[PDB]
Amino acid sequence: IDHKADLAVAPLAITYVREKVIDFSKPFMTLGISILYRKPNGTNPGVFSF
Amino acid sequence: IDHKADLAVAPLAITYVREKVIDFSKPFMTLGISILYRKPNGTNPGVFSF
Ligand SMILES: *[C@@H]1O[C@H](CO)[C@@H](O)[C@H](O)[C@H]1NC(C)=O
Repeated sequence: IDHKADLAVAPLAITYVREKVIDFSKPFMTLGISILYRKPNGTNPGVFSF
Repeated sequence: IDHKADLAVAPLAITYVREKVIDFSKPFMTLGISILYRKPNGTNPGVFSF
């Protein structure tokens, strides 16, 4: 909003409050909230499972 | 570009060449190319099946 620089090449989410005053370019990447989970580790088999 | 119309909400890509002559907005959804294929059915074979 002041003037010490006119570029900021860093992940800076494009949002309404950040768009009211700042001016943004086209998005060069896409984001999104997604879950994370311990994958199925394995069968964990006991040979005496019979 | 003739100004005979105004805001035109419809499918319209944000490609480079189109942006050269007209202005755009921030996209209201994002999409790409994806594989379309038939659901598996399961008319399973002979010998192998048993
Ligand atoms: C399952 O049934 C449909 C309708 O007969 C058929 O088109 C398809 O080939 C069968 N199997 C597969 C590969 O989905």
